[PDB]
Amino acid sequence: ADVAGAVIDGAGLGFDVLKTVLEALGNVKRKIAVGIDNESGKTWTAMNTYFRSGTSDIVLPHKVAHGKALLYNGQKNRGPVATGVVGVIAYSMSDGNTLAVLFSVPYDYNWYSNWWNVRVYKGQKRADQRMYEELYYHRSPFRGDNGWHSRGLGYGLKSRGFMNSSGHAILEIHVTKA
Amino acid sequence: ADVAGAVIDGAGLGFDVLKTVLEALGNVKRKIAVGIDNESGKTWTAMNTYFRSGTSDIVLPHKVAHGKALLYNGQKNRGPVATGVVGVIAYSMSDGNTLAVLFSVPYDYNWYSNWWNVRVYKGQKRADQRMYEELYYHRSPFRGDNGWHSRGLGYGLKSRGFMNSSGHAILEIHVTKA
Amino acid sequence: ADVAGAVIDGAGLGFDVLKTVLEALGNVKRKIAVGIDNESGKTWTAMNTYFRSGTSDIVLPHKVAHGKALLYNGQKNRGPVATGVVGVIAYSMSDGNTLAVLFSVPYDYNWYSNWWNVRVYKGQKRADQRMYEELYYHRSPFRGDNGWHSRGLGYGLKSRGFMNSSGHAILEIHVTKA
Amino acid sequence: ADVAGAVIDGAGLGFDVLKTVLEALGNVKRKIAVGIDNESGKTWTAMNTYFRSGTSDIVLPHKVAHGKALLYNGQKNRGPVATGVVGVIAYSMSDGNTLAVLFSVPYDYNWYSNWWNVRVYKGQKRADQRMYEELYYHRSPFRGDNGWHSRGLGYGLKSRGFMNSSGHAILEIHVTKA
Amino acid sequence: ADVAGAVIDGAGLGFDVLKTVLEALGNVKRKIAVGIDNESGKTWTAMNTYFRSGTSDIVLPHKVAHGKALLYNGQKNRGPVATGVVGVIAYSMSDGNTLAVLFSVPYDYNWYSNWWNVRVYKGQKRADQRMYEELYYHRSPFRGDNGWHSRGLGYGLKSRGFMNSSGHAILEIHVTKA
Amino acid sequence: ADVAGAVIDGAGLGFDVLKTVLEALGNVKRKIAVGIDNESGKTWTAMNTYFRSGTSDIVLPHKVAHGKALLYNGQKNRGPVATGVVGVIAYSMSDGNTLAVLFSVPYDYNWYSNWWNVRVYKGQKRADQRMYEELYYHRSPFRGDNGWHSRGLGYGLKSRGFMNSSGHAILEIHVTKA
Amino acid sequence: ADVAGAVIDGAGLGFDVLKTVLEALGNVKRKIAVGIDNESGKTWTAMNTYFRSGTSDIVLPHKVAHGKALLYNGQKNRGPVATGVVGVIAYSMSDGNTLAVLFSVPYDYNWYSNWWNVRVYKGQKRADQRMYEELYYHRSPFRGDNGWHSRGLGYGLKSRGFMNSSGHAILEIHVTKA
Amino acid sequence: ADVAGAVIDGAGLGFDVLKTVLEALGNVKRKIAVGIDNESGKTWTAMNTYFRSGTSDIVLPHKVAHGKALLYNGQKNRGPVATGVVGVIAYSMSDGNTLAVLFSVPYDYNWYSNWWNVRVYKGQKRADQRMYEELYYHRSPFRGDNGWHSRGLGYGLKSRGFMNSSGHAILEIHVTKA
Repeated sequence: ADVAGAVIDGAGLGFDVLKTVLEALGNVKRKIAVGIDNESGKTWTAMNTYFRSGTSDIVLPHKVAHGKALLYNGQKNRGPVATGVVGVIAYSMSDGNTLAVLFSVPYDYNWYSNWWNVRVYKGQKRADQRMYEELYYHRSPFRGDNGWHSRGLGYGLKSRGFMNSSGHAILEIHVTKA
Repeated sequence: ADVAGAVIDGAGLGFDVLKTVLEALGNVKRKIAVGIDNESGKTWTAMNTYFRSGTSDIVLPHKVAHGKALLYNGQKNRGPVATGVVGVIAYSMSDGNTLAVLFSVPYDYNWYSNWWNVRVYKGQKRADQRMYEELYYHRSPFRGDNGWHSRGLGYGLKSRGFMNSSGHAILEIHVTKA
Repeated sequence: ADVAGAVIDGAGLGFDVLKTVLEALGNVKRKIAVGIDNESGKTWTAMNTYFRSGTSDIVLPHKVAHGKALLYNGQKNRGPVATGVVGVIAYSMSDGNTLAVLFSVPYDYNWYSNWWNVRVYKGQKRADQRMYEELYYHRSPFRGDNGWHSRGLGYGLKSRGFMNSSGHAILEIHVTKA
Repeated sequence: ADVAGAVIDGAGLGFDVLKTVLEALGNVKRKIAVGIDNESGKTWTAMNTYFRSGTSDIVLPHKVAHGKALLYNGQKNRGPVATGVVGVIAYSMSDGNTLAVLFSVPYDYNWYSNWWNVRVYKGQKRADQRMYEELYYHRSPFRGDNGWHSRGLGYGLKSRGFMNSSGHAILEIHVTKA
Repeated sequence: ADVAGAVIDGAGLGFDVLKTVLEALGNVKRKIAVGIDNESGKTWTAMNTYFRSGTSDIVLPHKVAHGKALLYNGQKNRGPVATGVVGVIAYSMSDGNTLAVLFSVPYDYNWYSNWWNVRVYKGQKRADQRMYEELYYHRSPFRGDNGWHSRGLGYGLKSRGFMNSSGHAILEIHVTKA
Repeated sequence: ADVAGAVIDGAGLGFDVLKTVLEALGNVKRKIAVGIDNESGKTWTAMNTYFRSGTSDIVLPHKVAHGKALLYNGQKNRGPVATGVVGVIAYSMSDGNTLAVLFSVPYDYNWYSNWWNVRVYKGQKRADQRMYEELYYHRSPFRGDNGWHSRGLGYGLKSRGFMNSSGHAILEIHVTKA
Repeated sequence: ADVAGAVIDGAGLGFDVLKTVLEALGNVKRKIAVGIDNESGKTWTAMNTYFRSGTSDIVLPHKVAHGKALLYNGQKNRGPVATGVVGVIAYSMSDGNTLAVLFSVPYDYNWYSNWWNVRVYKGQKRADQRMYEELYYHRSPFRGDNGWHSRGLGYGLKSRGFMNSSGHAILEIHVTKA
Repeated sequence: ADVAGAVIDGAGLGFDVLKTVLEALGNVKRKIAVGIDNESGKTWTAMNTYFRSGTSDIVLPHKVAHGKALLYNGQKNRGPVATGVVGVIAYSMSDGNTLAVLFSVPYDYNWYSNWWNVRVYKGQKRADQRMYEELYYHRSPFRGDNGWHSRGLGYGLKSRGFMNSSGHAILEIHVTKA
């Protein structure tokens, strides 16, 4: 019929529009490269990385000795999903405390920005949703604003970090004795 | 006729939709890379790898001496099938016991997660569906949550492992004397 | 006419469907890589490879001395045919007996699996359909199940082999003195 | 209907036009490469880079010693947005003052040109919107007109710089003792 | 008209079908690689290669000394023709006799197989249709069945050859003193 | 409607024509490579390059010592604009005078040709529109006619240059003591 | 109109058919590679190559000394023309005579074959149409039949040559003292 | 309307035909490579190259010393124009005379052939249209007929040259003392 033919043409147009929209959604790239230098005078032992958003394809390096650096990366989930890569990295230190690092590379830059944070926790604490919420909402995170930021960590330690503002994020932190 | 022409147009649209759906289903990647370090003090002899889901394209290495590592990988079946790569690797140890390792990289992440497990069985036991069910449902598997996990294996052995959370899974285990 | 135009549209749709189906049938890959180690203490002289299904593009190596290995491969027939690569390799040994090796990589995995077998025949026997049927139906073949299998061959010889379960099959056999 | 078919055809034409327009808007390239030579006799420590428009994918180098150079680059935001890369780089100098550098590579060359500026601020001042507005509107910026420009900076320093006029901008500055 | 439009549509469909058929016919590959080892104790001088089907792109090597090998190849005619590569290679030997070698790689494997033959002719005889017919129909050719075959040639010589069964044919012969 | 359908077909045809025309306009290449040898006995210091048409992607080299050469290039603006690359290069000399070099590579060769000129100005004069007009209209420029041209520059200097006639222009000038 | 629309559809179909036919005609390859060894004891000086059909892209080597070889090639005319590469090569010898070599690689193998000829002419004679006709029709040319042919040339010289039968022709000739 | 729809279809067909015709016209290649060996005993200084048709992308080398060679090339104008590359190269010699070389590689081989000429002019004469007309119409040019040609130049010089007959023309000349 003429009605049926119009329906098929409309459905074909909708199919092409849907394919284009899904391809566009799936081509957004959000990834994070993390580099942390250990000058704290103690060895770091990896515990876990809690991903609020996104995932990683590699192993979190088990040991970071003093004078060495941590290399890690992650990215958003494969496919046409509108989420970024957000998470916290937790490392156990020889003193018995935990070094926690937040990163946040959002999908939607109309509402969100890049954020990062560094904090030392007393005792051995694995990264989870509660730790991420603390570091993102209550512990004064740093904006990924192409700037350098310094802050004392307590426990005779201090941090100095940098994060850019684009969706190809890179986070670089130096942990040194205060 | 006009009815016949509409039928042919609808069939053509359905053909295009089916081709796109099959291509999307067949482009999902689920693979596992396994690396196990042998520091147990004994030689491991391969028995078999039971695949609940998926397959492998390579040989399970026959021997893993003390101080050496096991390299192995697998992936989901070729084609537009909605299954992952799930299985158990069994190795015979010089003491007469079996080292069994579980991996699970599901196709559908709406309902499933990455899981892994390590266990030592008394005697020589080949990997099968029963062993997989034990390791996956009853022996407290570890989640592939980008975290490090440790557990005593018995028989004077202990394990320490890591697995990420993405569909390009990597599993790394260290078996050492306890 | 309107009837004639509908016929031409239907024939064009059928032509596209046929092209897609033939391309899909022709893209299925079934191949076998065979590696056999000779530690039997005697020299192997190639007789023939009987292909129940499929073919090979290379020469069957004429001699395999003790301490050396056989490299051979085959694959299914070119084109959109729904057959695999199935055959038996026969080598003459210095004692006057025949070493026969079965491989089977089927096209349809809904009904068939990978199979392999190793057997020593008295006298010089070339691989044919009867030998293939013996090795596949009556001599207890091993499943290509990503596992290691051992069996005494008689005549002071033993075999140990491995075959994976995918359509990119690899078969590895070690023939040693018992 | 005939009205409905016309609507679907018009919508398809509009869809093609929209795709072409978005692809054209997204193919415009605006990037800046900055190189600043330090011959001032003092060490420069990076503070931040404020981006009025655009972003960067790399780290602002933390230190620039005397006799060394600064390498930095940026570009406009990914996607079909009609903005360029505009910003200010601020470095802290050993005397306690700030070296501020402006770059401006606009999207729309019908109305804007390439601009740059160099200025020394008393005290440690991070780059922000106010600093950018000062350098761009009130401190006599130099045009990116493929010409060399020199100006005394005060504090016993002078600058000499060059910037081309295209959308693949390169800015080169030499800061020397006056 | 409506009749004329239907004719043009049918002709276009037939044109597409014809292009697909010709492309399929022209993508069939039939080639032969010949290697003959000379251990006869005499020098071979090339006479000619008669091609019943197909052709060659290279020169038939003029001399093959004792302890050396002959390299030669051929293939079916370019274009969408349904013929293979079939022919006879004739070499003159130092004793005044002719070494004749048959190869046959058919286009249609529904009806034909790979065949080869080796024979020594008294006197100097150039390869022609009669020689090909003798070798193919009356001199008991060997099947290209992935097997090794041996036969005494007379004149104190013997041959041992191998040919696979696929359209990428390879023929390997060793001519030695009997 | 039938009128509305015709309008949409006409608009689609016009869209395709516009895309082809814009692509053709944007594929015209006009670029200039400038090489000037300094044998004048004095050092050249770059002032600026005034572009009447086109732009450059590189830095104008700040110094050209005696016995060295100047490498510079430019090209027309990116996109489907119908303009070439036309400009004047000005260098300050050690004697206090200015060496000015004109190049002109037009977009439209139906009306314009390649032109170049070399002149020495008294005092330090930056290249601008007035200098370009002098060199192009009033100072007898040389045609880019694949020929060599010589002219005394005054101030004890002479020039010898060459320019080809194509849209991939190259200008080579030697400035020597007269 | 309906008549006018049918005419436009027919013209479009004819346009596609013409494009396919021209592309097919232009994809036929006919080329010749000539190699001639000079063992005549005298130096060869090139005169010319007369092309009855086709052309060459290279220089005919001016000198061929004794103990050296001639490398030359040609091919059919570019474009969809149905002609091959046919010609005669003429070289002047130190004795005052001309060495003439014919080659013929036709476009249409339904009616023509590959032919070649070698002849020595008294005096210095340049290759032309008459010489080509002599060598092709009256001087008993050799068929390019994948065979070796020998013939005395007179003047204390003899020739031995080979030519294959395909459209990628190669001609190899050895001119030696008789 | 039906008339308007037919007009739009005819215009679209004409657009496709025009695009194909322009692409075909623009794919014709006509280029010349010139190599002249200087054994005249004097230095050659480049004057210019007058292009009757076509252009060059490189510099005419300023000096050619005795015992050296001239490398030069040219080609037809970019775009779908039906012209070749035709011109004259003029070099000033140490004796005060001019060496003039003609090349002509036409676009239309239905009516024109490759031509070349070499001549020595008394005094210093730049190549122009009159010189080209002399060399092409009145000074007996040589055909680019894949042959070697020699001619005394006067002034104690002689020339020997070669030019092929295809659109990828190469001209090689040797100028030696007579």
